[PDB]
Amino acid sequence: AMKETVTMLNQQYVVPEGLQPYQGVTANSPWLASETEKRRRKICDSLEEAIRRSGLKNGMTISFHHAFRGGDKVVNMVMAKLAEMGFRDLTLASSSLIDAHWPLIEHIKNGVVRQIYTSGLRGKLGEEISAGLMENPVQIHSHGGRVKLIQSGELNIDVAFLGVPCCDEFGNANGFSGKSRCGSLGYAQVDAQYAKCVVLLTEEWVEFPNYPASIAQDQVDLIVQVDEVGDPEKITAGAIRLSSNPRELLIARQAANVIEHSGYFCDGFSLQTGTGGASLAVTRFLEDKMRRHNITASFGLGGITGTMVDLHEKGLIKALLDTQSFDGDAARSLAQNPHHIEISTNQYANPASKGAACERLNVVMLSALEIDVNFNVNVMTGSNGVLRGASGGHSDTAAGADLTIITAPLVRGRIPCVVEKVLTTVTPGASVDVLVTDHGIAVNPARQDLLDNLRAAGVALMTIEQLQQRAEQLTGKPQPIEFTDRVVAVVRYRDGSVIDVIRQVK
Amino acid sequence: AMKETVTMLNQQYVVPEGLQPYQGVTANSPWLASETEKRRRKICDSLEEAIRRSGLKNGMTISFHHAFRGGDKVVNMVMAKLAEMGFRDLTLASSSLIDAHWPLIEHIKNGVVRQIYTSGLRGKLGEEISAGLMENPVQIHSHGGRVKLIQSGELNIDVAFLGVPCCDEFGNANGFSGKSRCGSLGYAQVDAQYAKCVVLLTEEWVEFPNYPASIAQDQVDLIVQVDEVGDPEKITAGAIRLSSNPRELLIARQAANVIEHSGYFCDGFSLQTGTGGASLAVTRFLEDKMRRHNITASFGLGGITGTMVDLHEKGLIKALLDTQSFDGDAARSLAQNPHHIEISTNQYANPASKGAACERLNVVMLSALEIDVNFNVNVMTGSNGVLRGASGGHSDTAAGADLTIITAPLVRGRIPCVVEKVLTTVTPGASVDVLVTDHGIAVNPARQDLLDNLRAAGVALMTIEQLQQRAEQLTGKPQPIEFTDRVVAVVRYRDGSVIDVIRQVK
Repeated sequence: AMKETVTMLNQQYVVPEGLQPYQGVTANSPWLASETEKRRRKICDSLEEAIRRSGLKNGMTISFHHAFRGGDKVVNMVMAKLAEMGFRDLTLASSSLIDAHWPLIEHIKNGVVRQIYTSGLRGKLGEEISAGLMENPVQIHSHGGRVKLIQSGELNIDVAFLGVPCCDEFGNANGFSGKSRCGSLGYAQVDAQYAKCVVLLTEEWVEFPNYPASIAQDQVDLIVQVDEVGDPEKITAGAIRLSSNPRELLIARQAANVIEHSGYFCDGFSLQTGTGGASLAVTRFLEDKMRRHNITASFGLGGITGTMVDLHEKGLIKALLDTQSFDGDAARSLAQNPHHIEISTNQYANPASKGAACERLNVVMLSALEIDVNFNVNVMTGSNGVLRGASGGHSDTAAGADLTIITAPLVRGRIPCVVEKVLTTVTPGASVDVLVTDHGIAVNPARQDLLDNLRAAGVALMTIEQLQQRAEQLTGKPQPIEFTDRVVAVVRYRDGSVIDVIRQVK
Repeated sequence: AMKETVTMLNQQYVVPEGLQPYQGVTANSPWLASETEKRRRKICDSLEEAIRRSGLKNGMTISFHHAFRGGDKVVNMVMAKLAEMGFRDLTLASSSLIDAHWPLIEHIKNGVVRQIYTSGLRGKLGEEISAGLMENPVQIHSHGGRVKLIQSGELNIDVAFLGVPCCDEFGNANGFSGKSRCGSLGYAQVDAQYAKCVVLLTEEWVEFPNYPASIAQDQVDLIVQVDEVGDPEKITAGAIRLSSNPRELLIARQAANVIEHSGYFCDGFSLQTGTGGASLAVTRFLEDKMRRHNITASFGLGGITGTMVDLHEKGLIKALLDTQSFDGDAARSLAQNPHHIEISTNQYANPASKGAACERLNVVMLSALEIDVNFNVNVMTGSNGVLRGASGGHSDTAAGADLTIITAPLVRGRIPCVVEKVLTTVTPGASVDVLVTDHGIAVNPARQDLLDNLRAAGVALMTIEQLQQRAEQLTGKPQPIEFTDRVVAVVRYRDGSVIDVIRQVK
């Protein structure tokens, strides 16, 4: 009907290339021909069907998110199927690997996976990577560094496998209903937007439209119902209380004093606190100083904890921003409280982001496995050189925040935390402002402002060299670990550049 | 420092290409060198500054959204500035043009704009285009058609000029505070995701973080404060009450009976009603029918009006999905009601969307300038053939819905609505199911299911030929109008194909 007039348009007018004439309502939308198909096209009756429909092939990149924490079931469940279907040479871009992912070892041995990109490696899998399980070095990235690698085209995800506790038929999902109610799906939101194919694995179906749509319908290709995506009763349990380890309460009291006299403890300040140890417990002492002064916080950032929810509920922190809820109290507050807000990892920590909330932070509390006399921080490798930790958002929040505090005891048993040179640099010292330990406080000399402020308030300080010599005094000189020349992991700084390598341990 | 070892990685291992060694925390994030800048980098002190920083050149594509309706001030405001700065050959990709955009005529003559992409063209600007104002034919797209054009890469927005009533310094904007509280920002959300550079023109600053973030901080490059983006008094005004016209009420009653007996009027049906006339007033007779049966709808869709809001608060509609609020009542409901949900156009009507909600519609009420005996529908050109109309989501909801109902009086003064052949096909007859007029109902003969159901329920019917002849009896035979051979606009069907052209009127 229209064939001749399109020809003419192309010949006589300035028009867009490739104009074709109309040929029916369903020509490019065949599912519209059927009123069941257009509603139900995404449903998959089995995980195996999802994988076939997903178009996955040998050599491709696949992904997962880690909000199910230690009780994740999705990585292993999907890996097993891909192994049974005979997939080879895959790239595995889980945002993080926990020790319940030890079954990956056999998959790597059988050639199912040839490349790993991750922000965490622990348990038996870290041990095996350090012994030399793979020819290809693991690429280790910060949480925000992951997003940047994806956007840059280096890490291209072909199929995302995203576990969710509830979903509708169209793919609107969240973490507030179902069994494994994890809360924030902020890690999943990155894959939801950039993966070529997004497969949701849901525990429960929900009436369209599902609200909130943490993951939305226009992001989702395939959906399958499974039994469990995490550990329902562990994931929904409430916050564990602050530690009663008096050495950590000492560290946290000290760190609250640093904040108080830092120059940043004013009305409207923003903070990120940690999930355990002193870096969590600091909140107890801050709450007191905030009530003492007549001040409140503009926002709390991170993976939110119940203790931080608690301060929001008393009016002390005006809003919470949540890329991952760390307990079921946080998760339930994200669902119920309107200023407890879910954000993606792009809005959190990406150095290439147009808007990363971490760059608006006044204070962050970070931990450390080791810190050296250059204030360089190790969070990846144990004292024996073996991969045991997570790069995570450590270097992202440190870079972004105005004031970055490392809380670590001087010594852990026979192992010193302050050392001459850390085994692996994850977070550069140029990013670390204060070290707070149980044997004193050391300020980075690059921060003359802080030195002055803390000196003038009568906070007793030391040099990091003094803290180091004291650590060596209490633990002796530690004999170095036996490495081979073999590179086992590449530590990519958040901007994508390389900051260190991890070698194989004899 | 690391240069030596990265070399050794490139040569001895299988690693990603182009690995560079770490060189500082702010190497690729210079704004981090200033604690004030990492919060404020995006703020512009004027519109000129925002246009400078945006990197806009001649021959580039710019965009605007149309949520401020007839009261829009952004297009004129920005256009004035661009012309005053000497920009040439721009592509204008506003989602719809209203009659207050007549200042665009001078800009086109002076060559500020050389190409238009739009869904609507009305008022003086439509008249001038039809008279042959421009060498290049305007591209007319549906609401979802636009998204697909942007996704296909045919329409590439270089800079998006997005008016908002309020936002924080980081770019989190919504339509619920400030003055021009338009409500849903569904159309802007597509520009926000897809434009190379996104400029927000806000009228009010709010404290970080603005919740909800209809436009999110990781989508915004630049922000400037302006006096007004819309017409505050009119934008925020409540819903205009239903028709008092008994003709329209007659059409509404009959459309409600067609729906009742179609086979689609079941518990949990979805619907989209209109913004006026019978297509609005149908709700009034649907409500009583719904209450009569124990029926409630699963969701309403569209640009929501307050009458739809009202049925939701009554619990007769369980969810509302809102790509554009039409009254200040809908706007205010979007803000306060958790299940009055804001969605984007991609979620609404993109044919190439992974999940477009109009595709889950049982029933859609639409309207018509004309409709012919093939049920093809014209909503772009008036009876004199002049551009005075809008494509909109007309062809989108029609194509996705199970049942599409057109409501129009048989005759408008001297002008028949039912004709042999429409001047312009916008929506194809194959997606048009039923026509309801003040002279009777006619069902597309392609819908044998509909015919059987409406007959069995004793609904009196007519052929569309019976109505066409009756309208020709009431209006005489019309003087076929003097088009020239010049093509003035191209009608793009939602899939990007060309369904019709519009010729210059003599």
